[PDB]
Amino acid sequence: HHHHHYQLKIEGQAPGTCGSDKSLLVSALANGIGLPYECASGGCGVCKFELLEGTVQSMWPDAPGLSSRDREKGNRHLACQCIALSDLRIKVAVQDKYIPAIPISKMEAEVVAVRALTHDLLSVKLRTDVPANFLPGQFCLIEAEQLPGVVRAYSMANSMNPDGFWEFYIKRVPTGRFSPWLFENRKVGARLFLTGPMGTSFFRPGTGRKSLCIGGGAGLSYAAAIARASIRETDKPVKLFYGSRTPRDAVRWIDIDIDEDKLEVVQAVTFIHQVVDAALLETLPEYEIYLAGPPPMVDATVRMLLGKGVPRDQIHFDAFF
Ligand SMILES: Cc1cc2nc3c(=O)[nH]c(=O)nc-3n(C[C@H](O)[C@H](O)[C@H](O)COP(=O)(O)OP(=O)(O)OC[C@H]3O[C@@H](n4cnc5c(N)ncnc54)[C@H](O)[C@@H]3O)c2cc1C
Ligand code: FES
Ligand SMILES: [Cl-]
Ligand SMILES: [Cl-]
Ligand SMILES: [Cl-]
Ligand SMILES: [Cl-]
Ligand code: NI
Repeated sequence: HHHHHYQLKIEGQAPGTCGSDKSLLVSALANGIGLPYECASGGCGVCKFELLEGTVQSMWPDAPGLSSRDREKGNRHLACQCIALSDLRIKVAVQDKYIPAIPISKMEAEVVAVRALTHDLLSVKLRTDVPANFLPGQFCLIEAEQLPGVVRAYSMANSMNPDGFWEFYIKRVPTGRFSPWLFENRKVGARLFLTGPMGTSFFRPGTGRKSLCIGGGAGLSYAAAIARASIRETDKPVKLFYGSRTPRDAVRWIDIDIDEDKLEVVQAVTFIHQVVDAALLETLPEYEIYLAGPPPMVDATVRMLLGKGVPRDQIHFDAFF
Protein backbone atom coordinates (compact mmCIF):
# COMPACT_ATOMS: atom_id res chain seq x y z
CA HIS A 1 0.00 0.00 0.00
CA HIS A 2 0.86 3.74 0.19
CA HIS A 3 4.23 5.27 1.20
CA HIS A 4 5.23 8.76 2.27
CA HIS A 5 8.51 10.38 1.24
CA TYR A 6 10.34 12.71 3.56
CA GLN A 7 13.50 14.83 3.33
CA LEU A 8 16.66 13.12 4.70
CA LYS A 9 19.00 15.98 5.67
CA ILE A 10 22.33 14.38 6.54
CA GLU A 11 24.92 16.80 7.95
CA GLY A 12 27.85 17.56 5.62
CA GLN A 13 26.12 15.82 2.68
CA ALA A 14 23.62 16.54 -0.10
CA PRO A 15 19.88 16.60 0.79
CA GLY A 16 18.49 13.12 0.11
CA THR A 17 15.14 11.43 0.66
CA CYS A 18 13.91 8.63 2.97
CA GLY A 19 10.68 6.58 3.25
CA SER A 20 7.89 5.56 5.61
CA ASP A 21 8.29 1.82 5.07
CA LYS A 22 11.98 1.44 4.25
CA SER A 23 14.86 1.34 6.70
CA LEU A 24 16.87 4.56 6.99
CA LEU A 25 19.92 2.63 5.90
CA VAL A 26 18.35 1.38 2.66
CA SER A 27 17.09 4.94 2.12
CA ALA A 28 20.56 6.42 2.35
CA LEU A 29 22.15 3.62 0.28
CA ALA A 30 19.51 4.27 -2.35
CA ASN A 31 20.70 7.90 -2.37
CA GLY A 32 24.25 6.56 -2.81
CA ILE A 33 25.34 7.69 0.63
CA GLY A 34 28.00 5.39 2.10
CA LEU A 35 26.24 5.20 5.48
CA PRO A 36 28.08 2.51 7.51
CA TYR A 37 26.40 -0.91 7.78
CA GLU A 38 27.25 -4.63 8.11
CA CYS A 39 24.54 -7.08 9.26
CA ALA A 40 21.61 -4.75 8.42
CA SER A 41 19.84 -6.82 11.08
CA GLY A 42 20.50 -4.95 14.35
CA GLY A 43 23.56 -6.83 15.65
CA CYS A 44 26.81 -5.17 14.55
CA GLY A 45 25.87 -1.61 15.60
CA VAL A 46 27.82 -0.22 12.66
CA CYS A 47 24.93 1.76 11.31
CA LYS A 48 24.61 3.99 14.51
CA PHE A 49 23.62 7.63 14.04
CA GLU A 50 22.33 10.52 16.19
CA LEU A 51 18.99 12.32 15.65
CA LEU A 52 19.41 16.09 15.30
CA GLU A 53 15.77 16.73 14.28
CA GLY A 54 12.68 14.65 13.38
CA THR A 55 11.17 11.35 14.52
CA VAL A 56 11.70 7.66 13.80
CA GLN A 57 9.79 4.43 14.46
CA SER A 58 12.15 1.65 15.54
CA MET A 59 11.52 -1.77 13.96
CA TRP A 60 13.13 -3.36 17.04
CA PRO A 61 13.86 -1.34 20.22
CA ASP A 62 15.63 -4.21 22.03
CA ALA A 63 18.26 -4.42 19.26
CA PRO A 64 21.63 -5.19 20.97
CA GLY A 65 23.55 -3.43 18.16
CA LEU A 66 24.20 -0.19 20.02
CA SER A 67 26.22 -0.31 23.24
CA SER A 68 24.44 1.21 26.25
CA ARG A 69 27.25 3.80 25.99
CA ASP A 70 25.40 4.97 22.83
CA ARG A 71 22.03 4.24 24.45
CA GLU A 72 22.89 6.53 27.38
CA LYS A 73 23.45 9.33 24.85
CA GLY A 74 19.70 8.97 24.13
CA ASN A 75 19.47 10.26 20.54
CA ARG A 76 21.52 7.48 18.93
CA HIS A 77 19.75 4.90 16.81
CA LEU A 78 20.51 2.07 14.40
CA ALA A 79 20.01 3.07 10.79
CA CYS A 80 19.06 -0.50 9.86
CA GLN A 81 16.28 -0.49 12.50
CA CYS A 82 14.62 2.91 11.90
CA ILE A 83 11.89 4.20 9.59
CA ALA A 84 11.38 7.89 8.99
CA LEU A 85 8.11 9.35 10.39
CA SER A 86 8.93 12.88 9.20
CA ASP A 87 11.69 15.01 7.68
CA LEU A 88 15.02 14.15 9.36
CA ARG A 89 18.33 15.79 10.23
CA ILE A 90 20.97 13.18 11.10
CA LYS A 91 24.71 13.16 11.74
CA VAL A 92 26.65 10.04 10.64
CA ALA A 93 30.28 9.55 9.70
CA VAL A 94 29.95 8.25 6.11
CA GLN A 95 32.60 6.40 4.09
CA ASP A 96 32.98 5.83 0.35
CA LYS A 97 33.55 2.06 0.74
CA TYR A 98 29.90 1.61 1.73
CA ILE A 99 28.61 3.34 -1.43
CA PRO A 100 26.71 0.66 -3.36
CA ALA A 101 28.59 -0.80 -6.32
CA ILE A 102 25.31 -1.87 -7.88
CA PRO A 103 22.23 0.39 -7.25
CA ILE A 104 19.93 -1.22 -4.69
CA SER A 105 16.24 -1.65 -5.41
CA LYS A 106 13.25 -3.32 -3.83
CA MET A 107 12.04 -5.89 -6.39
CA GLU A 108 9.23 -8.43 -6.85
CA ALA A 109 10.34 -12.07 -6.89
CA GLU A 110 8.64 -15.39 -7.65
CA VAL A 111 9.76 -18.73 -6.22
CA VAL A 112 10.86 -20.84 -9.19
CA ALA A 113 12.98 -23.65 -7.69
CA VAL A 114 13.34 -25.46 -4.36
CA ARG A 115 15.91 -28.13 -3.42
CA ALA A 116 16.43 -29.91 -0.10
CA LEU A 117 20.20 -30.03 0.45
CA THR A 118 19.63 -31.46 3.91
CA HIS A 119 16.67 -31.68 6.29
CA ASP A 120 18.17 -28.58 7.95
CA LEU A 121 18.91 -26.73 4.70
CA LEU A 122 16.79 -25.71 1.70
CA SER A 123 17.77 -23.95 -1.54
CA VAL A 124 15.23 -21.49 -2.95
CA LYS A 125 15.78 -19.86 -6.35
CA LEU A 126 13.70 -16.79 -7.17
CA ARG A 127 13.03 -14.94 -10.44
CA THR A 128 12.87 -11.14 -10.69
CA ASP A 129 11.82 -9.13 -13.78
CA VAL A 130 15.19 -7.30 -13.87
CA PRO A 131 18.67 -8.87 -14.29
CA ALA A 132 20.19 -10.31 -11.11
CA ASN A 133 23.20 -8.03 -10.82
CA PHE A 134 25.10 -8.62 -7.60
CA LEU A 135 28.69 -9.10 -6.48
CA PRO A 136 29.79 -12.57 -5.30
CA GLY A 137 29.12 -12.85 -1.56
CA GLN A 138 26.40 -10.17 -1.31
CA PHE A 139 22.92 -10.52 0.22
CA CYS A 140 19.33 -9.39 -0.05
CA LEU A 141 16.87 -8.41 2.66
CA ILE A 142 13.93 -10.69 1.97
CA GLU A 143 10.39 -9.85 3.13
CA ALA A 144 7.09 -11.70 2.92
CA GLU A 145 3.74 -9.85 2.87
CA GLN A 146 1.95 -12.36 5.14
CA LEU A 147 4.65 -11.77 7.80
CA PRO A 148 4.68 -7.99 8.47
CA GLY A 149 7.72 -6.39 10.16
CA VAL A 150 10.11 -9.27 9.49
CA VAL A 151 12.92 -8.60 7.02
CA ARG A 152 15.81 -11.12 7.00
CA ALA A 153 19.26 -11.06 5.38
CA TYR A 154 20.12 -14.05 3.19
CA SER A 155 23.37 -14.55 1.24
CA MET A 156 23.24 -15.23 -2.50
CA ALA A 157 24.52 -18.72 -3.42
CA ASN A 158 24.37 -18.42 -7.20
CA SER A 159 26.20 -15.93 -9.43
CA MET A 160 25.06 -12.80 -11.25
CA ASN A 161 23.08 -13.61 -14.38
CA PRO A 162 21.06 -11.94 -17.19
CA ASP A 163 17.80 -13.90 -16.63
CA GLY A 164 17.21 -12.60 -13.09
CA PHE A 165 17.67 -15.62 -10.81
CA TRP A 166 18.42 -15.21 -7.09
CA GLU A 167 19.22 -18.34 -5.05
CA PHE A 168 19.50 -18.62 -1.26
CA TYR A 169 20.21 -21.50 1.10
CA ILE A 170 18.09 -20.96 4.22
CA LYS A 171 18.55 -23.05 7.40
CA ARG A 172 15.48 -23.99 9.47
CA VAL A 173 15.40 -22.36 12.92
CA PRO A 174 12.58 -23.50 15.18
CA THR A 175 11.88 -20.59 17.56
CA GLY A 176 12.26 -18.29 14.54
CA ARG A 177 9.70 -16.33 12.54
CA PHE A 178 10.74 -16.38 8.88
CA SER A 179 12.60 -19.69 8.65
CA PRO A 180 9.62 -21.85 9.67
CA TRP A 181 7.84 -20.73 6.48
CA LEU A 182 9.84 -21.58 3.39
CA PHE A 183 10.33 -24.75 5.39
CA GLU A 184 6.58 -25.15 5.87
CA ASN A 185 3.97 -22.98 4.11
CA ARG A 186 5.52 -22.01 0.77
CA LYS A 187 6.06 -23.54 -2.66
CA VAL A 188 6.78 -22.78 -6.33
CA GLY A 189 4.89 -19.63 -7.33
CA ALA A 190 5.11 -18.01 -3.90
CA ARG A 191 5.75 -14.26 -3.93
CA LEU A 192 8.59 -12.56 -2.10
CA PHE A 193 10.17 -9.09 -2.01
CA LEU A 194 13.94 -8.78 -2.48
CA THR A 195 15.75 -5.67 -1.25
CA GLY A 196 19.35 -5.62 -2.52
CA PRO A 197 22.09 -6.22 -3.42
CA MET A 198 23.53 -5.49 0.03
CA GLY A 199 26.94 -6.11 1.60
CA THR A 200 30.52 -4.94 1.63
CA SER A 201 32.07 -8.43 2.26
CA PHE A 202 31.89 -9.33 -1.47
CA PHE A 203 34.60 -10.86 -3.64
CA ARG A 204 37.71 -8.73 -4.31
CA PRO A 205 39.37 -9.43 -7.70
CA GLY A 206 42.88 -8.52 -8.80
CA THR A 207 44.56 -8.74 -5.40
CA GLY A 208 47.01 -11.32 -6.89
CA ARG A 209 46.61 -13.74 -3.97
CA LYS A 210 45.30 -17.17 -2.92
CA SER A 211 41.62 -17.36 -1.92
CA LEU A 212 40.41 -19.17 1.23
CA CYS A 213 36.72 -19.64 2.00
CA ILE A 214 35.37 -20.68 5.36
CA GLY A 215 31.60 -20.99 5.86
CA GLY A 216 29.89 -22.21 9.04
CA GLY A 217 26.33 -23.56 9.22
CA ALA A 218 24.15 -21.59 6.80
CA GLY A 219 27.28 -19.64 5.79
CA LEU A 220 27.67 -22.17 2.96
CA SER A 221 25.95 -19.75 0.55
CA TYR A 222 28.46 -16.97 1.05
CA ALA A 223 31.43 -19.36 1.07
CA ALA A 224 30.22 -21.19 -2.05
CA ALA A 225 29.62 -17.97 -3.99
CA ILE A 226 33.13 -16.71 -3.20
CA ALA A 227 34.79 -20.04 -4.00
CA ARG A 228 32.81 -20.42 -7.22
CA ALA A 229 34.09 -16.96 -8.20
CA SER A 230 37.69 -17.54 -7.10
CA ILE A 231 38.16 -20.34 -9.67
CA ARG A 232 36.41 -18.30 -12.38
CA GLU A 233 39.01 -15.57 -11.70
CA THR A 234 42.13 -17.70 -12.04
CA ASP A 235 41.54 -21.44 -11.38
CA LYS A 236 44.51 -21.35 -9.00
CA PRO A 237 44.24 -23.58 -5.92
CA VAL A 238 41.06 -22.34 -4.16
CA LYS A 239 40.17 -23.59 -0.65
CA LEU A 240 36.66 -24.04 0.84
CA PHE A 241 35.83 -25.32 4.32
CA TYR A 242 32.35 -26.20 5.63
CA GLY A 243 31.15 -26.29 9.25
CA SER A 244 28.36 -28.50 10.54
CA ARG A 245 27.52 -29.89 14.00
CA THR A 246 26.53 -33.45 13.05
CA PRO A 247 28.20 -35.37 10.19
CA ARG A 248 24.60 -35.73 9.01
CA ASP A 249 24.08 -32.11 7.98
CA ALA A 250 24.55 -33.73 4.56
CA VAL A 251 27.57 -32.49 2.66
CA ARG A 252 27.17 -32.60 -1.11
CA TRP A 253 29.06 -30.92 -3.97
CA ILE A 254 26.97 -31.46 -7.06
CA ASP A 255 24.12 -30.20 -4.82
CA ILE A 256 26.37 -27.15 -4.19
CA ASP A 257 27.30 -27.19 -7.97
CA ILE A 258 31.00 -26.11 -8.65
CA ASP A 259 34.07 -27.75 -10.33
CA GLU A 260 34.07 -30.74 -7.97
CA ASP A 261 37.55 -31.50 -9.40
CA LYS A 262 39.01 -27.95 -9.26
CA LEU A 263 37.65 -27.15 -5.78
CA GLU A 264 39.01 -29.15 -2.85
CA VAL A 265 36.56 -29.15 -0.02
CA VAL A 266 37.62 -29.60 3.55
CA GLN A 267 34.22 -29.96 5.14
CA ALA A 268 34.76 -29.91 8.90
CA VAL A 269 32.27 -31.90 10.93
CA THR A 270 32.33 -31.10 14.63
CA PHE A 271 35.06 -26.50 15.49
CA ILE A 272 36.15 -25.74 12.00
CA HIS A 273 38.49 -22.88 12.85
CA GLN A 274 41.01 -25.33 14.38
CA VAL A 275 41.51 -27.63 11.36
CA VAL A 276 42.03 -24.51 9.23
CA ASP A 277 44.89 -23.54 11.54
CA ALA A 278 45.98 -27.22 11.52
CA ALA A 279 46.32 -27.79 7.75
CA LEU A 280 47.41 -24.29 6.66
CA LEU A 281 49.63 -23.55 9.71
CA GLU A 282 51.67 -20.45 8.66
CA THR A 283 50.48 -20.42 5.01
CA LEU A 284 47.60 -18.12 6.12
CA PRO A 285 49.10 -14.59 5.61
CA GLU A 286 49.51 -15.21 1.84
CA TYR A 287 45.76 -15.91 1.54
CA GLU A 288 42.83 -13.58 1.07
CA ILE A 289 40.32 -15.19 3.43
CA TYR A 290 36.45 -15.02 3.32
CA LEU A 291 34.21 -15.94 6.26
CA ALA A 292 30.49 -16.54 6.97
CA GLY A 293 28.22 -18.22 9.52
CA PRO A 294 26.74 -17.58 12.99
CA PRO A 295 28.45 -14.75 14.98
CA PRO A 296 30.24 -16.88 17.63
CA MET A 297 31.93 -19.08 15.01
CA VAL A 298 32.80 -16.04 12.86
CA ASP A 299 33.84 -13.63 15.65
CA ALA A 300 36.27 -16.34 16.92
CA THR A 301 37.93 -17.18 13.60
CA VAL A 302 38.89 -13.52 13.03
CA ARG A 303 41.38 -13.43 15.98
CA MET A 304 42.95 -16.86 15.39
CA LEU A 305 43.60 -15.49 11.88
CA LEU A 306 44.57 -11.98 13.04
CA GLY A 307 46.95 -13.29 15.73
CA LYS A 308 48.54 -15.61 13.14
CA GLY A 309 49.95 -12.73 11.05
CA VAL A 310 47.06 -12.04 8.66
CA PRO A 311 46.58 -8.26 8.02
CA ARG A 312 43.16 -6.76 8.92
CA ASP A 313 42.44 -5.63 5.35
CA GLN A 314 43.06 -9.18 4.04
CA ILE A 315 40.09 -10.68 5.92
CA HIS A 316 36.45 -10.43 4.81
CA PHE A 317 33.32 -11.61 6.64
CA ASP A 318 29.52 -11.36 7.14
CA ALA A 319 28.33 -12.44 10.60
CA PHE A 320 24.83 -13.98 10.49
CA PHE A 321 23.12 -11.82 13.13
C1 LIG B 1 24.40 -10.45 6.55
C2 LIG B 1 23.59 -11.67 6.89
C3 LIG B 1 23.51 -12.72 6.00
C4 LIG B 1 22.78 -13.86 6.30
N1 LIG B 1 22.72 -14.89 5.41
C5 LIG B 1 22.02 -16.02 5.66
C6 LIG B 1 21.93 -17.18 4.71
O1 LIG B 1 22.51 -17.17 3.60
N2 LIG B 1 21.20 -18.25 5.06
C7 LIG B 1 20.55 -18.30 6.25
O2 LIG B 1 19.88 -19.31 6.55
N3 LIG B 1 20.59 -17.30 7.15
C8 LIG B 1 21.29 -16.16 6.93
N4 LIG B 1 21.32 -15.11 7.89
C9 LIG B 1 20.56 -15.27 9.13
C10 LIG B 1 19.06 -15.22 8.81
O3 LIG B 1 18.54 -13.95 9.18
C11 LIG B 1 18.34 -16.38 9.51
O4 LIG B 1 17.21 -16.85 8.74
C12 LIG B 1 17.88 -16.02 10.91
O5 LIG B 1 17.90 -17.23 11.67
C13 LIG B 1 16.47 -15.46 10.90
O6 LIG B 1 15.52 -16.53 10.81
P1 LIG B 1 14.16 -16.41 11.63
O7 LIG B 1 13.57 -15.04 11.37
O8 LIG B 1 13.32 -17.62 11.33
O9 LIG B 1 14.70 -16.51 13.15
P2 LIG B 1 14.30 -15.49 14.33
O10 LIG B 1 14.80 -16.13 15.63
O11 LIG B 1 12.85 -15.12 14.12
O12 LIG B 1 15.17 -14.18 14.04
C14 LIG B 1 16.55 -14.22 14.38
C15 LIG B 1 17.26 -12.97 13.86
O13 LIG B 1 16.34 -12.00 13.36
C16 LIG B 1 16.66 -10.71 13.88
N5 LIG B 1 15.60 -10.28 14.83
C17 LIG B 1 15.42 -10.68 16.12
N6 LIG B 1 14.33 -10.07 16.66
C18 LIG B 1 13.79 -9.28 15.71
C19 LIG B 1 12.62 -8.37 15.62
N7 LIG B 1 11.81 -8.19 16.69
N8 LIG B 1 12.40 -7.74 14.43
C20 LIG B 1 13.22 -7.92 13.35
N9 LIG B 1 14.30 -8.74 13.38
C21 LIG B 1 14.63 -9.42 14.50
C22 LIG B 1 18.00 -10.84 14.58
O14 LIG B 1 19.04 -10.50 13.66
C23 LIG B 1 18.08 -12.30 14.96
O15 LIG B 1 19.43 -12.79 14.99
C24 LIG B 1 22.06 -13.94 7.60
C25 LIG B 1 22.13 -12.87 8.50
C26 LIG B 1 22.87 -11.75 8.18
C27 LIG B 1 22.91 -10.63 9.19
S1 FES C 1 24.01 -2.64 10.18
FE1 FES C 1 22.55 -1.91 11.65
S2 FES C 1 23.27 -3.16 13.35
FE2 FES C 1 24.33 -4.24 11.71
CL1 LIG D 1 21.79 18.93 9.11
CL1 LIG E 1 14.09 -2.30 4.68
CL1 LIG F 1 17.39 1.49 17.20
CL1 LIG G 1 14.71 0.59 -2.30
NI1 NI H 1 0.06 7.13 5.85
